[PDB]
Parts: sequence; C-alpha cells; structure tokens
Amino acid sequence: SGPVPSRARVYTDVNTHRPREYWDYESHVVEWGNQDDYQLVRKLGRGKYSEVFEAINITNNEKVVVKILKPVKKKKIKREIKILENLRGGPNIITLADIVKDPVSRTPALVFEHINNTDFKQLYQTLTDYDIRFYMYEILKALDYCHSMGIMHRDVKPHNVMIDHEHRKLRLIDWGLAEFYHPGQEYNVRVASRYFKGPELLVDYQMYDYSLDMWSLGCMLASMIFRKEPFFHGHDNYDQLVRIAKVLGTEDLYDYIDKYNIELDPRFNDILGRHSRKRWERFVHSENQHLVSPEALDFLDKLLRYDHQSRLTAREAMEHPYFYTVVKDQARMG
Ligand SMILES: O=C1C=C2C[C@@]3(O)COc4c(ccc(O)c4O)C3=C2C=C1O
Repeated sequence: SGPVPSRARVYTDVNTHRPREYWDYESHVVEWGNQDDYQLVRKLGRGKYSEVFEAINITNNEKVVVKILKPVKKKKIKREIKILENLRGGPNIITLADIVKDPVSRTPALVFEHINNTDFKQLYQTLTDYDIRFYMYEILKALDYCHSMGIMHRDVKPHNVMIDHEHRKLRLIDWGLAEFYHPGQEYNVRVASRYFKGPELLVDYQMYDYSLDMWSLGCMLASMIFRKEPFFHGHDNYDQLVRIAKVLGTEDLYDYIDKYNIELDPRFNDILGRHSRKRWERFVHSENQHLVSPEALDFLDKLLRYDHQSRLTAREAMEHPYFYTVVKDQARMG
C-alpha cells in the first residue's frame, strides 16, 4: 500500500491550533532595517547559501554577526526569517537583531547578536563531565522550546551550537533548514549534515517529525562523551546507515523497516549485511572514561533508537537522571 503513516507523539497540533499567519511564511512581508547601520569587520565563514561576517553596529559600537544570503527564492528566505522571529526570545535560541538589504549584493542580510564562542580545539579538549551535561541540558531547552512552537530545526550538529564557555552561554544557530511541523505532511529528507542524519532520512521515510532532532542530538552526545567527532562517520548517505547498523545492529533496523513497511533497494540490504548490536561500553577507553557514566549511557541509548516514535522527547530527556546535578544547580533563588 506504501509506507505506514506517522505523527509526532508530542506537539502534534501546535500549528493546527495557531493563526495561519504564524506558520504561513510565504505571505510574510519583510520590513527592512538600514544597512548603513552596520560595518563589516571580518569574514567568519563561507557557506553554500551565505557569507558570514563579524560586523559593528556603528550607532552603539556593539559587535554583531551578519549573514549575507546567496540569491535564493523569496520563500526559503521568508521561512527562515519567520521562524527566527517566531522563536526570538526563546531559551538559547540565537537572536535575530535586524534584516537589511546588502548594498553590494542586493540580497537580504540577517543581523544576529554576537556570541564570543570558544573554538572547538580548546573546548573539546577541556570539557568536563559536568560541562557536557550542562550544555546538553541547555541544548534541550532550545529544542523543547522550538518543538513546542511547532518547529523542527533539522540541522542539529556541533557547528550549529555556539558556546561562549567562560560565560557558560550557548546558542542554537543556523535555522535555514528549519520547517513548521504539520501532522501528515511529507518532508524533504535532504536535511541535516550526513553524520547527524536520522535513520528515517537514510531510508527515505518522509513523514518524520521533531524526533529527527533528538537523533542528531544523540549523535552529538556520543561524539562528546566518547571523544570521536563525528561518532558515525559514513562516506555517503548509504554508508552512513551502515555505520549506524554496525553499532545499533541490523535486527532492530529491520524491525524498524518492517514496522513502517519501508522498502529498501536490494543492494542497500547487501551493504547493510548482518551486524550484532554492540554494548555502549565497547567505546569506553582510558581517554574518555571520565566523561562516561551509567546515566550517560542509559540516556544515550534512549536517544539513539531507530524508531523515531520511541526516542525521548526533549522534555522527557531533561527529566533524565543524567541531568539531576544540572537541574539542582539551575534551581536558584536569584
Ligand atoms: O543562520 C545562522 C548562521 C550563522 C553562522 C554563524 O555560525 C557564524 O558565526 C556566528 C553566528 C551567530 C552568532 C555568532 O556570535 C557567531 O560568531 C552565526 C549564525 C547564526 C545564524 O542564525
């Protein structure tokens, strides 16, 4: 008949129950700020869809970051803008400060709050067990918030998580692949970085939901506590699922495929083969054991599940004993 349909377990109808103007980004009309407020200072990065610069707001001398977009259809730009505006003020969500027309490229440029982020090299060789729990908890706040607002990020990965370590400050950035969740909708599976793609994308199951972000987050946790980035390192999208199967096993993978009546290319089955489920303890060695605990492995195991419907939600994840010390610490009298 086709694959078995699927709905999100939580926040299923959040957009169903909001005004059309909340999620109908195509009709959103941008009001433009003034580009002459901002002077570019140095290029930070070059992407396929944008250039990113450190800049100065010359009217108050504050640093900002400017993302100058490549020419793209109005609809994709409006989607990102709408989502950033809907989510503005949410916990650990990057703040969109302004939208201007770049005077040279004549393309939209998005202006963000500046985060003095610690570079990866120093960070992931200095992070303690407590640091990892704390920052994971902060990422979960952002994901619960955006999921509760009817939005999937769909590009959760280390480089889209900015951390200012001395201020213990974290922002989830890069909302350019984000989309509104509508139950029953078939989404594009060409989202997320290869290494953080969930099984549902790798087998071309389009009716996915917020739980995609929880797989990606589980991949991030594994890479941090086992000190191997990325944890699942495939050479293409097919090989990515093979790397996952060599750890999670093929039994539970085929059970997943059976439950949703998903059809795989016969050659996919070949490369997938037959693999036993490994114990998480197999990846613990002397150089990472200080980051690993029974609580971390239990938590990890409940994120990295083939069946998207069986993964923890962000709110459930925050209730895990892994975070008891973090929660206690954040319970302040102020
Ligand atoms: O869509 C994006 C993309 C970026 C690219 C980029 O990662 C560059 O570097 C940044 C930054 C944001 C704050 C910041 O302090 C910083 O250094 C960025 C973004 C924010 C977004 O919403």
